Amino acid sequence: YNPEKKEMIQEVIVEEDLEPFEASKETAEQFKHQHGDKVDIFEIPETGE
Amino acid sequence: YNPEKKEMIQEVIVEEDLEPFEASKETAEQFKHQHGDKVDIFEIPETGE
Repeated sequence: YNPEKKEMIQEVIVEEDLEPFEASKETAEQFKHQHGDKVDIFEIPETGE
Repeated sequence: YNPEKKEMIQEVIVEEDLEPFEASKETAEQFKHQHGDKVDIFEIPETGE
């Protein structure tokens, strides 16, 4: 606890526009009910991971 | 029939490399059994056409 650094909740700075955003293979299990149906799926195996 | 231009069967010249290649919506019907299973499918509707 450092009273000169009380921690809180915020957001950060921006980029040049080219971005869809992925995930990895670890905590899919509790953490899966935020977004909604917002994908550009391809269920045909041409990809791999 | 122009005997100075007898027609035959050949191929053409090349480009810089960025190319997968699509199709349209017209003669899918007789013409569908050349290639094989060579796609990077996405059966999830995120695309549209």
